[PDB]
This record gives sequence, C-alpha cells and structure tokens, in this order.
Amino acid sequence: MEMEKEFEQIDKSGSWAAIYQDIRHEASDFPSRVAKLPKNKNRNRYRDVSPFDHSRIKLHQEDNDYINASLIKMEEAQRSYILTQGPLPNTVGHFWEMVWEQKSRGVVMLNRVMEKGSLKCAQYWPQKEEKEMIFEDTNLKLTLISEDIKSYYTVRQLELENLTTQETREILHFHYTTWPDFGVPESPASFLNFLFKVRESGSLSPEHGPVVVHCSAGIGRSGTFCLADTCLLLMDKRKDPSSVDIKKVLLEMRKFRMGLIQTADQLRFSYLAVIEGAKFIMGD
Ligand SMILES: OCc1ccc(-n2cnc3ccccc32)cc1
Repeated sequence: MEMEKEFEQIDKSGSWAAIYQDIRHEASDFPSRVAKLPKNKNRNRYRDVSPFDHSRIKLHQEDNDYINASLIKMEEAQRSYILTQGPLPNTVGHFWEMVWEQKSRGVVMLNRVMEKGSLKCAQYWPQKEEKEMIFEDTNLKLTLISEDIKSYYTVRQLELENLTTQETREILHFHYTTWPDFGVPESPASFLNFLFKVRESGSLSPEHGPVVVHCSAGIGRSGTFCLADTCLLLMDKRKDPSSVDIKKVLLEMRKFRMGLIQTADQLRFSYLAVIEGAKFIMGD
C-alpha cells in the first residue's frame, strides 16, 4: 500500500502495536559473540543491545578492537551510517578513535547528557574553547572551535588532532536538544529541519566517511533518523515514489543492527516524518 493512506488505515484501526510486533518477529537474528566476551562488559551500556559480528566497527588496535557500533550500508539509497551507543566513561577515547579511523565528518547526537534524572551518556566533548580534552588511551586531542545554539538544536565546530602524527580535522557536532523525556515529538517539523541541516553540511555525503549517530542505546531515536533519511532519498531516486515501503526499509536496516525503532510510537513518528518530509522536498 501507499504510505499516507496505510497510515490513516492503521490510525483508524488502532493497530500500531500489532504492526510493530510483526516487524519484531520478522527481524534478523545474527551472532554478537565479540560483544558478549567477558573482557568487554564495561564497553556495553545495556546488556540487551549489542552489535552483530558481521557489521560491527573494528578499532585499529591489536589489544582490543571492540566498540558497541554498527555499519548500516544501504545499497539502493547509496548511503551509509554508523550507529553507536552514547559513550561511557571508559569508552570516550574509543569513540573519538572510531571517528578518526572511519574518516567521519559529522557526529549526530539525539539525547541530552541527563534525562529523567539519570546520566544517558558521558560529557564527551569540551564545553569551553580554552578547556580542551586529551584522551590519553588513544592519543587524541579535542578542542571546541565555535558553538551556535538554536531553539531546537545546537551545532558545534570541533578540532580533532591525532597527537601521534599531528594531523588535524574539523568535525561538526549536530545536537538535537528537544526530544521529550517520554514519548515522541507531537510534530515532526523540527526533527525534519534538523535532518536537513545535517544534509546541508556535507556530513552525509560520499566524499566523507559515514556519519556517526547516537542516542543512549543507539537504536531508537538513532533508528528514526536514518530510517527517515533513507526513505526520503529513495522517494527522490525512484520513478514511482509511492513504491517506497517503510516497513521493508526498516527490516533491511535491522540486518545490520538489532532493535532499530524501540516502540510503536517511534514507528508511527517515523511514518509521520517521511509523509510530511515528502511534501516539502517538492511543493505542497
Ligand atoms: O526526494 C523527496 C521526494 C521525492 C518524490 C516524492 N513523491 C512524488 N510523488 C510521490 C508520490 C507518492 C509518494 C511520494 C512521492 C516525495 C518526496
């Protein structure tokens, strides 16, 4: 079926939970043996969210190459994304090592450091120009260059230096600051505006390594971001945009990381975002 009318048909019939449970039943199951080794317990935030072995990002280290991060490679859309958990106190150096080694231009953050009165990820970037951060375990230096605070999101320019070679690179930090502590946003307008700002920066384009996107577990809000982006790109590429099937795209992405889209409300929000976004791309 088309999307917008499949949407109204699920709303009127109140069957979002049944649709979402079908997706969970059909989703791929691949091994995640490296994630579960005892030496990696303090490298995982949640015991039930792990990268598959076949798609995990490897650190370029011989001691321990493990990080909780996955490469999502979308062949028809010609887009790739790295989805990862929010960094832990003992993985902030690994996180920036990955950004460096994978040649990423942008980092997309979809959570606040504290939500619901608890810490959802480490404070992993510097907050003042004159107070830079040094990660001694991976030999990197990170400096805040500039910060632009808007009503729904903040964009930061960062300098990452590999202290071993003295090479430097400019990284863009795109921080969506207004996702509610409970539920999903009422309108997708600010989330779509944010997605378009990431696109306009070059961070999603083939002349760079994959964008790094995270929330707390790296599967819920993070899954919503890449699902909406890929569906909109396919609607631009195909002769028949109504052929794009958001459930089929989500199941393809779940071949590369488990659990993408965590609730039926996140599934409905993803439909809403793609529907509204497809009107702005053209003229309605
Ligand atoms: O790239 C954004 C983009 C491109 C095309 C379209 N689009 C045009 N006609 C359509 C019919 C059905 C569904 C989507 C449609 C939307 C969004």
